[PDB]
Amino acid sequence: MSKVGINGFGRIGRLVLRRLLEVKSNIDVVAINDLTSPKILAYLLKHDSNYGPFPWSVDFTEDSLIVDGKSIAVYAEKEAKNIPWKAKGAEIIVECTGFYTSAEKSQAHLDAGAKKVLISAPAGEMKTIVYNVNDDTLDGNDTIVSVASATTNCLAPMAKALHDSFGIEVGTMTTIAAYTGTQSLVDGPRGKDLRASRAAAENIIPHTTGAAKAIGLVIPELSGKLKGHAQRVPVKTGSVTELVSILGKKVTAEEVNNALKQATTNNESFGYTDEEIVSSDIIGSHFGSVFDATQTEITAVGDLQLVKTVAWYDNEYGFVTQLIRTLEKFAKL
Amino acid sequence: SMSKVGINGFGRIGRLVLRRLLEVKSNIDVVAINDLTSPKILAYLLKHDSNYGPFPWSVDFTEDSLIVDGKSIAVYAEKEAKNIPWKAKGAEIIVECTGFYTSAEKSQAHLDAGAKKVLISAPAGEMKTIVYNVNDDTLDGNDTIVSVASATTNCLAPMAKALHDSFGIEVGTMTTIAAYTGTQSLVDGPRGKDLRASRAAAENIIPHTTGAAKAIGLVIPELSGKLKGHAQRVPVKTGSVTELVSILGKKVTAEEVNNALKQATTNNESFGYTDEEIVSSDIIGSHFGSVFDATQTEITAVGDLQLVKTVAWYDNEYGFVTQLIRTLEKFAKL
Amino acid sequence: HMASMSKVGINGFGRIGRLVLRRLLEVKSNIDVVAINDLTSPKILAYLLKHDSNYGPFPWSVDFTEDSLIVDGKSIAVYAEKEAKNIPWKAKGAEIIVECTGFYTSAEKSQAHLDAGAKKVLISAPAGEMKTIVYNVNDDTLDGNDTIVSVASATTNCLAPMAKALHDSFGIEVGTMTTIAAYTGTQSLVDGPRGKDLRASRAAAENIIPHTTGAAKAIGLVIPELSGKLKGHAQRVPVKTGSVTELVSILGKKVTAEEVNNALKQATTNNESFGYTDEEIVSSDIIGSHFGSVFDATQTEITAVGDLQLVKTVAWYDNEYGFVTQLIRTLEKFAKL
Amino acid sequence: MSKVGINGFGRIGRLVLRRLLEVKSNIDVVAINDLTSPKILAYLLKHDSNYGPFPWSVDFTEDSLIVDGKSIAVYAEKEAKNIPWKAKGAEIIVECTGFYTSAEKSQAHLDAGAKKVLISAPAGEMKTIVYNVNDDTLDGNDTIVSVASATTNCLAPMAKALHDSFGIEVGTMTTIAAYTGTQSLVDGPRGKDLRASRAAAENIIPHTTGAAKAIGLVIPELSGKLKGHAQRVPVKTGSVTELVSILGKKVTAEEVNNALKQATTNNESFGYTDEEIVSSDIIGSHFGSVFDATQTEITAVGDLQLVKTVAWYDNEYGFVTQLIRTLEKFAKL
Ligand SMILES: NC(=O)c1ccc[n+]([C@@H]2O[C@H](COP(=O)([O-])OP(=O)(O)OC[C@H]3O[C@@H](n4cnc5c(N)ncnc54)[C@H](O)[C@@H]3O)[C@@H](O)[C@H]2O)c1
Ligand SMILES: NC(=O)c1ccc[n+]([C@@H]2O[C@H](COP(=O)([O-])OP(=O)(O)OC[C@H]3O[C@@H](n4cnc5c(N)ncnc54)[C@H](O)[C@@H]3O)[C@@H](O)[C@H]2O)c1
Ligand SMILES: NC(=O)c1ccc[n+]([C@@H]2O[C@H](COP(=O)([O-])OP(=O)(O)OC[C@H]3O[C@@H](n4cnc5c(N)ncnc54)[C@H](O)[C@@H]3O)[C@@H](O)[C@H]2O)c1
Ligand SMILES: NC(=O)c1ccc[n+]([C@@H]2O[C@H](COP(=O)([O-])OP(=O)(O)OC[C@H]3O[C@@H](n4cnc5c(N)ncnc54)[C@H](O)[C@@H]3O)[C@@H](O)[C@H]2O)c1
Ligand SMILES: [Cl-]
Ligand SMILES: [Cl-]
Ligand SMILES: [Cl-]
Ligand SMILES: [Cl-]
Ligand SMILES: [Cl-]
Ligand SMILES: [Cl-]
Ligand SMILES: [Cl-]
Ligand SMILES: [Cl-]
Ligand SMILES: [Cl-]
Ligand SMILES: [Cl-]
Ligand SMILES: [Cl-]
Repeated sequence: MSKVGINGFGRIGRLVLRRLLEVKSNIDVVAINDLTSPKILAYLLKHDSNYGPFPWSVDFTEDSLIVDGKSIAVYAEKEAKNIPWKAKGAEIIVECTGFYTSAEKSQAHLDAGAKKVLISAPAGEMKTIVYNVNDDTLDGNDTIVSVASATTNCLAPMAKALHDSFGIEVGTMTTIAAYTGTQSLVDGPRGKDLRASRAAAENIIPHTTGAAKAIGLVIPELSGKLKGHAQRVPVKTGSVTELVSILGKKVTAEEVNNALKQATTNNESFGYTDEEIVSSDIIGSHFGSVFDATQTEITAVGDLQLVKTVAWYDNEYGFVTQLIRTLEKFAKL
Repeated sequence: SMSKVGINGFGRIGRLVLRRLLEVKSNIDVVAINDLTSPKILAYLLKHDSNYGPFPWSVDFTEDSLIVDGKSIAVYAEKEAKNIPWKAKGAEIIVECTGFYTSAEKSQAHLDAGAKKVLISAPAGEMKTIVYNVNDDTLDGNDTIVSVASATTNCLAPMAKALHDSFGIEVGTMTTIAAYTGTQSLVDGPRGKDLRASRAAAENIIPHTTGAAKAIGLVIPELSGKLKGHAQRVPVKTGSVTELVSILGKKVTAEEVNNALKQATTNNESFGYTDEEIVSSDIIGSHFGSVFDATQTEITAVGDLQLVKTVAWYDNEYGFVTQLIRTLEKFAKL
Repeated sequence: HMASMSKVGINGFGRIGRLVLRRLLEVKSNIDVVAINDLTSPKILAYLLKHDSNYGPFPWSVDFTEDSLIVDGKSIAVYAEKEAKNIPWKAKGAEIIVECTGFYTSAEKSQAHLDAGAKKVLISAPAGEMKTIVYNVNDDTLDGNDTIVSVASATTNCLAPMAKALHDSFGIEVGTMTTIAAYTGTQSLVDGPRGKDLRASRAAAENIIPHTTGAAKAIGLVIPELSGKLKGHAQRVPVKTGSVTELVSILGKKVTAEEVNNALKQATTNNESFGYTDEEIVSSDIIGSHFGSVFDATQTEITAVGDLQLVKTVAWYDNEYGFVTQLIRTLEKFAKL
Repeated sequence: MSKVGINGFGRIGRLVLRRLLEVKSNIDVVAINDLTSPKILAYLLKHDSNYGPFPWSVDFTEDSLIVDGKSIAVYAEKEAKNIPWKAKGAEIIVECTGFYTSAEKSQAHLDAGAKKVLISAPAGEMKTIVYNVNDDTLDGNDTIVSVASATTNCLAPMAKALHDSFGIEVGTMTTIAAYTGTQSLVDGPRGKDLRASRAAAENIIPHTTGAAKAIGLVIPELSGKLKGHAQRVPVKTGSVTELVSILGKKVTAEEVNNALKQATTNNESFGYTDEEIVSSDIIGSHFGSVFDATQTEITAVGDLQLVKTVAWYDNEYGFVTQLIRTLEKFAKL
């Protein structure tokens, strides 16, 4: 299988390699570009605060990591057009920096000699894939594709199942989510977002997300029908997404749960639980989303009905399992 | 009028009841406390507070009392309310904060033990349940035992009242993203029969059932049975937020919803307004029961369908207590 | 070969009790857990066993009935007796009790399990002056006549291997210890009474909390030559698990940091209980450790003015799982004596 | 001199202003240099996650803050030598960025028109002041001074009291300390320090500190006699320092506690407690250091004795009170 380069060896970038080795993928990771020395990247890869020790050996040289006995080139080019992707033949770039989230920006990797780029974040109006929701839309002509956010990978499977079974007329989502590197440790400036400047592990922090707003890139029939936001909270990873919908049909909780159970069957992207789990129980999940039947709520007065559905997600590893599913298919095309 | 209070349960709420009475220089005096522990320990906890810092007045103790700002408070340690000697120091109104007497029948014990009225710091079934500046006009001179519901109820009710008066609420569901509390667990282990309550609270997002929405009809009778809800408990020590998703009886804009709220909060000592980009730690110490945040208002419309999301902050300890005390000061004078 | 004892009961299916079962299964021990006594329903114990905040999903299947757990297909009886003397351990023939409640920390208290039909008891905590074992430090003192034994605290299992190595190589004349340690269920979630100790009443995930420990004071039970030569305490802090112990010593010899690190390295060679690191690790890196203690050469410090010298040595420990590994090593040996 | 500028309006820089206003200082803060807009600085000054709402009014303009009705110029120069300090006549700079911690570096403020610099951090071999320990060494001719670290301000009054009473012959320190902005929110590169790269609110993290090694600048007789380090842990502010010493005389715990009690009497910088406090009770302290008699420990075998003494410190607000005490004195010489 294809050779891969990772741009941005951060939380997502590191976990991309972790998961590729875990599934014994035929993808060959040949190069990493970041901003730092191999010594520091080796340290971060070996020791992880959320997932514990790297399951394979890790060393470094002047200009590479040696991971499980295999060499991976390390570059330190702030501008992607300068990355020497041709030197080890990286053909598909997993773009994980947060700084090339558009077609025009990620073109820099094609200019630097890669064939294709898979962006680990929403990236505007480009093909945007949630594996096992719309990955059938990928074809052999696609060169730059997005996997949207972790929140999108949580929300889309639930929304798709509800829409297929009952119709969603309108809905709003809140995700109660783990804090991430976009936030701040101590109160201090963090770009232009005032809320992002506040100490993440000491606060409930409202936070804008486009997961609902841009859901039409993944599920066309739902364009413009959803809105939402996030409340970021002090858990290191592991998150939960609530959706409150008006559906096309009156339902019971059992009926909603059964429909979802059915959608999750033989679906390695979308899991089901009727156990009273909590966020730490999703840490390390191999699903993009886990529907939780225990939290389903129907509120009805006369002809009016509100349906609340909830799914968990490991915004780090869980999401990464989706990104890797997508990467495997994209590399085959 | 009545001017002497007894506190049953000198916990998070009990201690803050005393703090707040003193802060507002109430004419109501706490004359007795009933707990399970020694005055030495109660003194220690009153002086040193993890959420609110050092007590602003002097605190000392004897074998059977606290001495707060130089005034003597009796301390009893009776497992069973019916045995608390409330007449000894003349406690007329019991602020019942233990979680163990949340019914008319149960709290009757305080009256059997000599007090005249009981205000329960929690939901307590079908009795008069007051959210100050929503339905406190329902209290009369014949009431002896009343509830001030939960902190979540005090957050939800004012927001729900203002929306309902201006627009009508046809149906709604809430989720409160809430500070963990002493009903939860520090490390994973049994916590009665509730599975989720058994999990380490400072290391998890934990779904948690709450009756705030289900029982809203005690506070706002026209919303009776129209709302549902739950909580997600998260790792902050105090400071919480309630989101309500409603279908209203009129199409609206966010500007219009926020203006209606601004009007309802204006000169309203119980219900505040912000259009600043605040986070939970900025609500710690709030003197409101609920602070509407106009920055989080969202209207989702598709044709004739419309979902309105409104959001209010609450200091589930001190904020709520300010309400409890508003209610207490009025209840003392009927 | 005559059968060694192979059937275990766990009293207190708590943080430690659930990890005992976990580690026994993990290492494919020939010891079988046949019964558990706690104060709750199988339903709740099964939920807590399946879902762990610190170590994640249980790696084997878990189901339950009205009076048992079914774990990896094997039935384990569940009893609910608050008094140990009433536990019906004979029903499934539990021979060795792993006593993990915190309520029977003496020989007088734990011999109730013998009354209740067990043959031996291993206590997951200090339990007075009984035989107290830190594996790979003094487990050679265990013999066939020991009936009730302690493995001391997680802090003792961290401290002892370091103190043993230093004392063997250089001599410890006097020393004091501070452990910076994860919070535990003896502490409080919110500020409120917690028995008689004032500090234990404070919100554990929101404070640094000084905390008394006997690990140094009772070190003579494990290393007799240091009896009465050490004091110390803990500072409990807001991490869920994973802890570190610092020891400051006056030694019998002048040393360099390098000579200390090398002596410790040799003491950790061929030693499944005591590890060594020279990497810049932090506490989350010790979570799930299979050692009782990991000596961290990066934190060694020698302060020397003329003839006077103070030596600081630091070891990490996973107070939950790492300690549990030491308990299980001792249990396996106890069972075969 | 009564006109001050603040370089770096961070945790320390903002609390500098808060404390100045709280004590009604006659110091006039005329200018602030940062990198961010006044809008964002206003928001941060108004809402503090550790200390709650700012007690005075705060507005802004495109180039100023208006605090309690008074205008403060805001500049945005990333090089100190370009800061226009002469425009509003800022004479004393409180240097709070962490990037000018030497004489040669802070010289830039003087080239830029200031007359004195007070550095909020250790700054090498220059005049270094712990107030109520050695502020009587501050000289009319000093133009660049340091107030060392929060940890130095905790350690120094305790060490001085012990040393005057008993003699300290050698000693080592460990501070168990709240995390700060030099650490990381998520695992990721943080300069060259590997430990600084790890998620600060999810770990105990060993951290080097010069508080003991450079004690000689403050207490010259203890020069070269102390070493120490930190363990950084997940509390937002509020810290504790332990010192283990060999003293020149045999002592009891009562005797150590009495000597320290005396040292704290009528001492605005050094407090005493015999209550069973924990770290959150130090937050908002007006002392640089609070000796805790409850943790004193004497370990004795034959004629060998080790003495463990312990002091709390609000590494933010507490240290800042010391910085202000020193600034007030400095401004008047
Ligand atoms: N919860 C999550 O963490 C999560 C989930 C889904 C998607 N994402 C997305 O994945 C992307 C990265 O997220 P993350 O949490 O890993 O961030 P992170 O900060 O942990 O990692 C970013 C990495 O990129 C590096 N970097 C920054 N600029 C660079 C440049 N110009 N060239 C090369 N390297 C550069 C940094 O050194 C860092 O190592 C973002 O687009 C984010 O939205 C994150
Ligand atoms: N913490 C919050 O956010 C919050 C908000 C609103 C309402 N409440 C309600 O107020 C009440 C107390 O809550 P809290 O958080 O203060 O709890 P807490 O656990 O902090 O305090 C309860 C106190 O009562 C004592 N107690 C228990 N049983 C007793 C008895 N039989 N006699 C005397 N004392 C006894 C305990 O020793 C403790 O000091 C509950 O009904 C709760 O639902 C709590
Ligand atoms: N947590 C640690 O870091 C750690 C490390 C080493 C040793 N220990 C020790 O191990 C023991 C337990 O610690 P833990 O953290 O598991 O405590 P825990 O509170 O998690 O577990 C105790 C378990 O015992 C049960 N229990 C309590 N009283 C009982 C009784 N009378 N009969 C039956 N069951 C009862 C509880 O319901 C709970 O399930 C203690 O002695 C503790 O000192 C703890
Ligand atoms: N927080 C503590 O506990 C503490 C205690 C003792 C000493 N200190 C020291 O005080 C100093 C600052 O600490 P802090 O905790 O406030 O850090 P912080 O990161 O909160 O604040 C630094 C501020 O300086 C600004 N800044 C960065 N580079 C700049 C530049 N070149 N020009 C202008 N502004 C710039 C940042 O935007 C930020 O607003 C450091 O030297 C630190 O070691 C901190
Ligand atoms: Cl580029
Ligand atoms: Cl992100
Ligand atoms: Cl939206
Ligand atoms: Cl509660
Ligand atoms: Cl409900
Ligand atoms: Cl017994
Ligand atoms: Cl314990
Ligand atoms: Cl001791
Ligand atoms: Cl410069
Ligand atoms: Cl710092
Ligand atoms: Cl040093």
